[PDB]
Amino acid sequence: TGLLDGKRILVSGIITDSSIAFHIARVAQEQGAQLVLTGFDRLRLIQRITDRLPAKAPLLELDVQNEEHLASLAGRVTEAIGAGNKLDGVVHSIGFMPQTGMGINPFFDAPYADVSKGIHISAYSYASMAKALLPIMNPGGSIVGMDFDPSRAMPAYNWMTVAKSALESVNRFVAREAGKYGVRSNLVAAGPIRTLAMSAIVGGALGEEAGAQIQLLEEGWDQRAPIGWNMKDATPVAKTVCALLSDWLPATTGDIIYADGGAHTQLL
Amino acid sequence: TGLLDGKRILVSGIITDSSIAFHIARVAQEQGAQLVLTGFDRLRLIQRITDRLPAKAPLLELDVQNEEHLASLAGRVTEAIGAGNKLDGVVHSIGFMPQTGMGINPFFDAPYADVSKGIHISAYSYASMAKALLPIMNPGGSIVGMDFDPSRAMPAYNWMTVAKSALESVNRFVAREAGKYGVRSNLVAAGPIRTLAMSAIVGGALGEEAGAQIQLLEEGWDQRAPIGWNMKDATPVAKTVCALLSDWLPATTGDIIYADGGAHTQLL
Amino acid sequence: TGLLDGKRILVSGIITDSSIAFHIARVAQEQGAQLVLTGFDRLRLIQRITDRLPAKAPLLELDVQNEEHLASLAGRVTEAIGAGNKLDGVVHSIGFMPQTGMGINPFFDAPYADVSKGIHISAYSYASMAKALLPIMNPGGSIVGMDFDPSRAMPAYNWMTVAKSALESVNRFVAREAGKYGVRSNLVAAGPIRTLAMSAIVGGALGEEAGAQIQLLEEGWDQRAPIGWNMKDATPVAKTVCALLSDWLPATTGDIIYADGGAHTQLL
Amino acid sequence: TGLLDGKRILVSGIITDSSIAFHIARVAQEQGAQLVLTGFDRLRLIQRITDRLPAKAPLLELDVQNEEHLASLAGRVTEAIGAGNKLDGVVHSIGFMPQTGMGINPFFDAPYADVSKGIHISAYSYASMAKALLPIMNPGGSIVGMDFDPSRAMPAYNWMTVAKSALESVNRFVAREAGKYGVRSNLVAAGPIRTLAMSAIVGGALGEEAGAQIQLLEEGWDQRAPIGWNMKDATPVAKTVCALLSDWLPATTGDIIYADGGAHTQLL
Ligand SMILES: NC(=O)c1ccc[n+]([C@@H]2O[C@H](COP(=O)([O-])OP(=O)(O)OC[C@H]3O[C@@H](n4cnc5c(N)ncnc54)[C@H](O)[C@@H]3O)[C@@H](O)[C@H]2O)c1
Ligand SMILES: NC(=O)c1ccc[n+]([C@@H]2O[C@H](COP(=O)([O-])OP(=O)(O)OC[C@H]3O[C@@H](n4cnc5c(N)ncnc54)[C@H](O)[C@@H]3O)[C@@H](O)[C@H]2O)c1
Ligand SMILES: NC(=O)c1ccc[n+]([C@@H]2O[C@H](COP(=O)([O-])OP(=O)(O)OC[C@H]3O[C@@H](n4cnc5c(N)ncnc54)[C@H](O)[C@@H]3O)[C@@H](O)[C@H]2O)c1
Ligand SMILES: NC(=O)c1ccc[n+]([C@@H]2O[C@H](COP(=O)([O-])OP(=O)(O)OC[C@H]3O[C@@H](n4cnc5c(N)ncnc54)[C@H](O)[C@@H]3O)[C@@H](O)[C@H]2O)c1
Ligand SMILES: Cc1csc([C@](C)(O)c2nnc(Nc3ccn(Cc4c(F)cccc4F)n3)s2)n1
Ligand SMILES: Cc1csc([C@](C)(O)c2nnc(Nc3ccn(Cc4c(F)cccc4F)n3)s2)n1
Ligand SMILES: Cc1csc([C@](C)(O)c2nnc(Nc3ccn(Cc4c(F)cccc4F)n3)s2)n1
Ligand SMILES: Cc1csc([C@](C)(O)c2nnc(Nc3ccn(Cc4c(F)cccc4F)n3)s2)n1
Ligand code: NA
Ligand code: NA
Repeated sequence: TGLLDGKRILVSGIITDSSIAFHIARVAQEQGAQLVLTGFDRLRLIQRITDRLPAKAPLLELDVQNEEHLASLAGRVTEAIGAGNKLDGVVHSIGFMPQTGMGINPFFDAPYADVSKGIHISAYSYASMAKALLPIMNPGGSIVGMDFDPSRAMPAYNWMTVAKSALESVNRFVAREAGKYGVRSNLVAAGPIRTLAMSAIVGGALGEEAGAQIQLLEEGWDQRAPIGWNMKDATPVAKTVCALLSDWLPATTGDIIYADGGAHTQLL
Repeated sequence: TGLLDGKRILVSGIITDSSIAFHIARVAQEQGAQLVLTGFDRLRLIQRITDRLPAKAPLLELDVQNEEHLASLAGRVTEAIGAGNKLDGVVHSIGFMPQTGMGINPFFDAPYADVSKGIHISAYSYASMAKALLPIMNPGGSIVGMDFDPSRAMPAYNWMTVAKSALESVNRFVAREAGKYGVRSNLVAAGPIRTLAMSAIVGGALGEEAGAQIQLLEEGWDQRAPIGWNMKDATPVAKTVCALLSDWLPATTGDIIYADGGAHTQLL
Repeated sequence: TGLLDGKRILVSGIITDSSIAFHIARVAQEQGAQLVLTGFDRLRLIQRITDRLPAKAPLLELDVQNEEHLASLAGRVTEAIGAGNKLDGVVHSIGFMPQTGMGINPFFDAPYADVSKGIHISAYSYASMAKALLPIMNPGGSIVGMDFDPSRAMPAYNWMTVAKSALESVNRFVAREAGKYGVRSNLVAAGPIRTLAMSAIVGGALGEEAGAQIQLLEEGWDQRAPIGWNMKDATPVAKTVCALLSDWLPATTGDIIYADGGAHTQLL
Repeated sequence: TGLLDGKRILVSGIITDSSIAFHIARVAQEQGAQLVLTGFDRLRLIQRITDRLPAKAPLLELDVQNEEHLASLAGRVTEAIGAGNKLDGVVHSIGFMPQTGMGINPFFDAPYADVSKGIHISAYSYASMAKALLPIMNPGGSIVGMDFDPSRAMPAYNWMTVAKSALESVNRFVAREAGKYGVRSNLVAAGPIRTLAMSAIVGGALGEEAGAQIQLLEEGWDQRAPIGWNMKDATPVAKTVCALLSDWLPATTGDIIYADGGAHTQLL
């Protein structure tokens, strides 16, 4: 029997097979979950990518900044899962911060229009997806979002760290609302993962200094982590999301679970 | 001798004599500081209010959402303090969250345009003011912002709590930039204060439930505070800001000082 | 298939069928784990209680304050599980604070001899058990301890809260040592549970005031928990421990998982 | 006028002129405080050291593990300050952890007798001095203890980090008790300071590895600190204690003020 047997789970955030959501989606399918997938912009590309998952799943378009996509979401999910059925899980694996607010651009040089777009996609949309999906979720259900520990400041992350701090606060309010439906809301704070944006910065796309800074963060993370940290392996992160989606953490809500090799609990 | 003798300090946030900034400005002046004041919108009203302070101080217009006011700020401050002079301190006592994002309106019913405006004024502007003023600040200088503990969710505060969570993260990045100038950046987390907006909610402006919830927050705050908490007295908060503006906390930066009667350290 | 199929798990802390450890042991067994149980003092009583579990399990004597019991632990466990076999998990569900240090006695009136005994059993023993068992634990293994959120002070808990603060720090160092063996170390922060000591205080054993204070803590806990909190149900806590014992949280170490209905994330 | 003008302050923890308490005592005297000093064991040595302070002050013997020294403390202080007078400040700058629980000895190899002595001196004694001195403290008074951030584990510190975690919890309970007297209780979390024990470990007294670990911690601290960190300068730490002893932080209790150059707010 699978960890997610009989559970209907919506998974957002798939762009490539390197996406954390792809690995969440693959592990949930191996664990017997029935998926509904959401994608943004490059729908032709994600269709080809989602065809690489172990099982077939409906693919729905969802731009979190689009009010019409959100207003129709619940109805579109119902048509995909069939009338009389509700979701048991929701995975928010969405984030974006323009290069003006994250990378090499000075912290003070990020224009608010760009910071605002980043906070809309990365923090406010966790509340927006919860508003749209809670009326179609079963009691005992679970909403999971992806977090990057923003308790301490660090180089390059800049406005993304601010957006993550806003997301942590949003998660605590979403828990109050979701609790009325018997639904839990939690964040998984993952260690750094070699996704396309991460591979670009380490590889030198943002220059020598930025690459050296992220390489130092990765090296230090693995050193600090009592059990080590492998940036090239999204599996432990995907497994943690599936633990939260299961019925095995039923008294955890408005919380953060750290899937970071324990690096945040160690100074040196 | 005064705690702030010979120091040039910019104080933003004065609207009425109930404003936390008014009490900070009054305590700073009693302590021998030379002030520069900034005000938004009702300049005629704030001129009459600033005439009630113990000493005369220049009043400059500053709308934090206005890029032209920001771009000219340093130049306008220099003309008020005199050429060759720099500020030893900056007080950010600015906050705003539309009623759609704070109050009786459900957490999910706040439109992003309103949330975005609130975060711009309440969080991003701490960075925007630091960007404008750091080139005109002396080493040993101090930037102080006002916060309301957002570590745990609570009724009615809603998107303001999300804005305060974003501000705490902003302060940690401001500290990195300000450190290059030998300047400290900190937040003062005050307990609830009976300012105009607070007096309105307790008084019943937002209805029976909202008034009851805020009364319960206040009552509980005073109960958990080992030294109690007087919501009608802004002096202990003003004194704490002045301590951070002084040379008496010289190794504290990117941090939060709680002027809350110790309420946050107690469960019951 | 069970969540804990094929895993050998040591479970300490059983005294009655109300013990949190009893519910952890019962859930682990339903999930296909092979248990080794440890008990203190009343072995005849605990044998009768352990006979009430779904499956038979060896019972070993372990007084954590007894260096001879500690020195022989690994050898005695090996004889119970069979030569060539190792443990996949350890559950530390042990705690004690004399009434001078927890209850109605003023915080200042607890003698150090009593405080010291409480910290030995409640905090130091987590490290002492990890020292004794790590040489007989498999890579991928898990050590779990029971905690009660000590981040904020509260009435009556007194020196137990100080012991829990020490335990949280111990867990972070245990993680460093356990990481060398590929073993994770975590704490489960449970909400209040109606165990024998808890039922006594609520029931009036320590007088009118102490009973009223604990009733107020319980009532408030259920109020702040977005998903509520049932003090008479240890199952959600037992399930959370089993999640940490499983392979489903493999990148979490030196950490705390809150099985508290989300109460700690909410102010009111 | 001085920051501590007219204030009677008890300062414990002077052993050499490198002691953090020596610098607290020197700064408080420059700020016009009237001191009462306490010393342990080497009274002849501390007399010669205390003679190097800017002003004369009574020296009282105080071993925190000695019940008779604590029972007579208040009476002995009254005789030194004169009948009819009370203290306005108390500085706890005491700490000890045997080499078995801090340094090169493995974390698991510290015997409880040694850990217990370390917790008695470093954590329990903060409560013991508060019990003895609160009946002779004025309203508006302040108790300050020295802390080393124990939120994250680190090499060598070992059981001292555990004792500091216990101290942080003790401080929160002492605040509840002190609040009944109108007295605040806070901790100052200092960055690393080149005291005799610190100079010995960096210098190589505990071997090559331990020296390299502490040198790395110091180097990293200064790097992480937005305003830098000078381990050879206790003045910023002494100034922070004097800020807490003053009337300038009157609504802060059961709290921690970080005098660490802001290093704890930055990851890298
Ligand atoms: N090191 C890391 O990669 C790292 C670390 C911790 C947490 N996280 C978080 O995990 C999540 C997934 O990130 P990832 O690394 O897999 O990156 P990714 O690029 O693979 O996924 C991010 C996704 O956000 C989607 N998205 C962006 N704007 C959108 C919009 N307007 N509407 C809908 N979807 C939109 C993109 O299409 C993409 O699928 C993010 O929230 C990220 O911040 C990442
Ligand atoms: N209980 C409380 O009142 C409480 C508690 C903790 C922290 N705080 C924080 O303290 C600060 C001051 O609040 P207050 O209670 O004195 O309220 P206030 O209304 O007296 O002051 C808030 C100020 O923000 C200014 N402001 C708003 N929009 C602006 C803009 N675009 N440009 C520049 N200034 C603008 C207003 O003119 C006003 O002077 C805020 O950051 C608030 O969040 C308040
Ligand atoms: N509300 C609560 O009950 C609550 C809340 C959160 C966490 N916890 C923690 O959970 C754990 C289990 O508590 P419980 O509520 O099940 O109580 P319990 O009394 O049922 O179990 C505590 C156990 O500690 C054992 N113990 C005491 N001294 C010992 C010694 N010297 N050697 C070995 N074992 C010894 C006792 O025999 C008993 O089995 C403790 O660590 C407790 O602090 C309890
Ligand atoms: N890097 C550091 O040095 C560092 C960093 C942060 C915090 N602190 C803390 O600051 C405080 C002062 O430390 P320090 O560095 O000045 O060291 P220190 O050696 O100069 O002072 C420690 C003092 O504790 C006293 N003491 C020990 N046992 C005692 C007993 N039984 N009774 C009474 N007094 C006793 C000693 O006599 C000594 O005066 C300690 O609590 C320490 O942990 C130190
Ligand atoms: C927390 C995190 C790490 S990578 C990630 C997402 C969802 O892939 C991103 N969303 N928006 C991003 N924008 C930018 C702009 C520049 N980058 C590269 C970059 C990184 F990928 C990581 C750190 C710094 C950095 F500059 N990434 S990266 N989120
Ligand atoms: C942290 C805080 C408390 S009062 C405050 C400011 C600066 O006065 C505000 N800035 N924007 C505000 N917007 C609104 C909307 C509704 N209110 C009233 C209100 C309160 F004043 C306090 C709590 C809840 C609440 F609804 N306040 S109030 N900020
Ligand atoms: C954290 C916690 C809650 S109940 C618990 C244990 C393992 O049952 C205890 N271990 N030692 C205990 N000692 C005492 C002394 C007095 N009590 C009763 C009591 C409680 F059970 C709970 C809160 C306060 C209180 F006074 N409990 S209770 N530990
Ligand atoms: C927090 C801190 C740093 S130095 C300090 C005190 C009060 O001077 C100490 N109290 N007891 C101490 N015992 C030991 C045993 C060995 N040392 C040297 C040493 C250090 F001084 C610092 C880190 C590790 C280390 F091994 N120190 S050091 N407390
Ligand atoms: Na109170
Ligand atoms: Na509730």
